[PDB]
Amino acid sequence: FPRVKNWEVGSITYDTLSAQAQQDGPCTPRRCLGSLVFPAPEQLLSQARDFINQYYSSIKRSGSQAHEQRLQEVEAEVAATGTYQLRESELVFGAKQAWRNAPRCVGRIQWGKLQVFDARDCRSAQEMFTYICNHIKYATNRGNLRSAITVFPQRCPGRGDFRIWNSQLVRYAGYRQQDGSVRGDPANVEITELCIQHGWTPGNGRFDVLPLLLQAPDEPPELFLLPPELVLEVPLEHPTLEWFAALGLRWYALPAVSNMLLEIGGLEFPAAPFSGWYMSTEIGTRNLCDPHRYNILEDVAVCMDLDTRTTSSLWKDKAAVEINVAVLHSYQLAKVTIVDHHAATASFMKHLENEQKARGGCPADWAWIVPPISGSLTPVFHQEMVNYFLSPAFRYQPDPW
Amino acid sequence: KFPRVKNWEVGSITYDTLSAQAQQDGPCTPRRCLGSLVFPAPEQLLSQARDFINQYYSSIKRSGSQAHEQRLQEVEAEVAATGTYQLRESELVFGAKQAWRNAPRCVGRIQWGKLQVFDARDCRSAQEMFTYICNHIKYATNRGNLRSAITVFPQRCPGRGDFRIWNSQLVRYAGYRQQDGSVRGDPANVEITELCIQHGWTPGNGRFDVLPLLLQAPDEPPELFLLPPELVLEVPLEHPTLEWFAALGLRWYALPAVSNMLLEIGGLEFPAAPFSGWYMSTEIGTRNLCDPHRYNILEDVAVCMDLDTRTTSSLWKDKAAVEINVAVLHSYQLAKVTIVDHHAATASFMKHLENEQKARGGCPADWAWIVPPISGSLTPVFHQEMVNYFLSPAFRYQPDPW
Ligand code: HEM
Ligand code: HEM
Ligand SMILES: Cc1cc(N)nc2cc(-c3ccc(OC(C)C)c(CN)c3)ccc12
Ligand SMILES: Cc1cc(N)nc2cc(-c3ccc(OC(C)C)c(CN)c3)ccc12
Ligand SMILES: Cc1cc(N)nc2cc(-c3ccc(OC(C)C)c(CN)c3)ccc12
Ligand SMILES: C[C@H](O)[C@H](O)[C@H]1CNc2nc(N)[nH]c(=O)c2N1
Ligand SMILES: [Cl-]
Ligand SMILES: [Cl-]
Ligand SMILES: [Gd]
Ligand SMILES: [Gd]
Ligand SMILES: [Zn+2]
Repeated sequence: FPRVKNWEVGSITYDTLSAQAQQDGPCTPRRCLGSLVFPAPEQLLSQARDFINQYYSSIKRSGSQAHEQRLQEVEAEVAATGTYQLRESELVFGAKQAWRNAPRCVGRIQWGKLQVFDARDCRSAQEMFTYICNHIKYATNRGNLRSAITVFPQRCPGRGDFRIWNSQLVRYAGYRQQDGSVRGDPANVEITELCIQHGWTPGNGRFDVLPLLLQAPDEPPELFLLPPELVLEVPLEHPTLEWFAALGLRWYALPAVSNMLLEIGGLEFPAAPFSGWYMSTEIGTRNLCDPHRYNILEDVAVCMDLDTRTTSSLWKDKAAVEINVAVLHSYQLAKVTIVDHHAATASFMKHLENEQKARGGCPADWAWIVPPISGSLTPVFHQEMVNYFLSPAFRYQPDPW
Repeated sequence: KFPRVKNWEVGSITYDTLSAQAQQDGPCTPRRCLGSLVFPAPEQLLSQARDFINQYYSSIKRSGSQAHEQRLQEVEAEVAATGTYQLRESELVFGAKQAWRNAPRCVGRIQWGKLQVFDARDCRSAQEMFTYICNHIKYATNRGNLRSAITVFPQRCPGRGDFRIWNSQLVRYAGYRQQDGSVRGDPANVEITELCIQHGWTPGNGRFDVLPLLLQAPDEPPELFLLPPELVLEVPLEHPTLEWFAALGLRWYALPAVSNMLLEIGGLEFPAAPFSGWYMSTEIGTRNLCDPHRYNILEDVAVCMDLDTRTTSSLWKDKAAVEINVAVLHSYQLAKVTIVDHHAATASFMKHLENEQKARGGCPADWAWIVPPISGSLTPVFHQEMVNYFLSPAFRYQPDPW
């Protein structure tokens, strides 16, 4: 039982929940790979028995009652048909628990408040597209953002999968030219290539909202242009640097990830887009300052009249800080839910303590919980953490080409 | 089947084949990662001795030599007669450099080849020990143009106690606990400050009182030694535009000289081998000055900057922290004391990684420690995957002697 210390307060705790991790991670006694970004159907049933067993413990009702009853229904269902279906409340419970188990997610204090949209009755691309549009609309809620997941039909043995091709529902275009240089977001250059290749008309410049590429079983994907009024955007302005607005920067309101596989009780949902709200360093630091994303840091520094000649003026640090001030300020002015990295990390500490009392620990990936700016100014920096895999879980999955 | 490490900023891929040589075992298992933990006979003394000799003779492109095989037989014959063996002077110089080269949390390893190695294996008393240390400090400081050095005191041997330096660094500021339950000076050094006083040191009452050295000879109580004031170079901290900053009375010392780690070379152990380089400015500005459990000046800085303390979303902590680091860099450059900022440091560490991959097929690096504690993703090391493992020779932590 790993002894875990907080070096700011001197507290000690023991992670007993780690003793129930299963699906092996990438590390060995010889070497740690914790910094890596990507590390006979009989086993379907054993994964079902354990998932159901914590469901009934979670509602006290383990032993007696329909706890016993529900074990046979799945026993018999897999025996006849190979797969099984989850009850609606189980699917709600599995969604929340996989969020609760995401080691790299700093917003998990919120894991109990999740709206689950059951789309297992789906059978078309246009049927997915309307389901996605209800998600975005409900989740955006005019800027008072609400966590949401939409779950599409579970993969069946034989016959294909539902699968969104965009990494997120809202992503900006990436265009090349002669120079190999990119106009727009370089992270989304390939998916933009696959959008033109499927009959999309390209666009003006930096911030062209990509059309969705949705793929029902077998028959290939089809474009679906997003309606401009439901893709909510925030134009970036700075509270005191008057010239910042004229840089024409924007970002969208809703981070909505659409390329991960949800696993509950042994079933795989390759299309199950979830969404919440942004922590501001994701926008200001990673999306806009990363050298391989929009890469704006130098431009903001020239406007601030900073000494770009020598690294020891910390012009990069001054300019990054003001970009984040502009992100927070613009989202608030537009009344869109956003959280700063200090508030978010302070809440995650609170979640660590709750999770101690409840389950005896919490899988947490230190490199991803610590913010990408001002790391040691946040309480999670000085907090040792244990990373391991629990189920239910969100998992990465190969892209479909 | 060697780990594939990717650089995400540019798209590089290499495989760490050096990790397959990791002749120790860390705290991670397939079932859980413990990478963020701060703290993770003759037959085997022989196998480590043989491995180090093999290394040394490969580095002088003399592997498999008669001189190589002779040296193996000599060490095997010496652990037979005495249970231990002695390093040659050149093997000791090589081994200290390798230990620096192999330290996974050190971002300054680009410099690993330029290390001045003082052999103090003939040291006999705490008094001589003080003399070797003073000369280490004088050489390393070099009037502000700082040089990398290590002094090696006698190895651990059976039938005699260890040379130990009780202080964690050669230069540290006292920390006096108060009636408020508070601490004047550096809170991290409250323990050593009590130890010094209970071994007969007259305390001060400032926030930057340099602590005496507690120096333990074999089988002796620790002996207290006060450093000549003119040996400890100090940098008063001022800000290039914020003039009230100078009136905080902040200072820091020039020379980071770690003195409580164990140096291990081919199975031999050197529990007293203090080493020193130069500071990266974030160690001073972000950690030593802004950590809540250290000097904790951040709120006081931000209040004076007229920032909005009542809410986190003003990013008052980030802004105050960046100006404290500006003050550190400017103060050290004003005083002509060597210093490196985290952008220069991480850029050169990337060159180190490239140099190391060509030479040994990899490099042990601890991502959570290589990434600076501010502005992480503004540096190239943030986007570089790394593999953490333990190669030997090596610096290791060891328990406090008390
Ligand atoms: C409501 C506020 C939320 C915030 C502030 C938040 C924040 C974050 C952040 C900052 C990351 C790091 C990714 C990166 O920086 O590249 C992350 C990853 C992640 N988040 Fe959250 N998130 C929120 C809601 C949710 C919801 C509703 C879910 C699932 C239903 C979720 C699941 C995940 C997953 C699965 C990952 C990556 C998984 C992993 O690698 O462990 N988050 N989140
Ligand atoms: C010349 C300039 C040097 C710089 C800029 C530098 C930088 C650093 C930094 C920033 C740390 C971590 C501090 C922290 O985490 O708060 C570190 C750790 C360390 N450094 Fe260096 N260092 C230098 C020289 C040296 C030398 C000369 C040696 C030994 C001969 C050395 C050996 C180590 C070791 C053993 C650690 C701890 C590593 C571990 O625990 O795995 N460094 N260094
Ligand atoms: C619900 C949610 C809210 C939020 N506020 N943020 C989120 C960030 C990610 C996420 C996951 C992986 C990932 O990276 C993969 C390429 C490994 C990235 C960007 N790197 C973001 C996923 C979900 C998020
Ligand atoms: C030669 C040198 C130069 C420098 N510029 N910096 C250095 C920092 C450390 C060091 C080592 C460990 C450590 O922490 C514990 C694991 C003991 C800390 C503070 N976190 C600093 C050690 C040596 C350093
Ligand atoms: C998770 C983490 C990352 C990092 N990058 N650094 C860290 C440094 C410390 C830490 C805390 C106290 C401490 O020292 C006590 C003996 C006062 C030392 C060593 N001096 C290190 C603890 C955790 C750290
Ligand atoms: C190499 C390194 O592991 C990689 O760049 C990681 C580091 N930590 C991260 N943390 C978050 N939240 N998001 C990221 O994309 C990354 N990138
Ligand atoms: Cl994003
Ligand atoms: Cl220090
Ligand atoms: Gd101007
Ligand atoms: Gd001024
Ligand atoms: Zn690990």
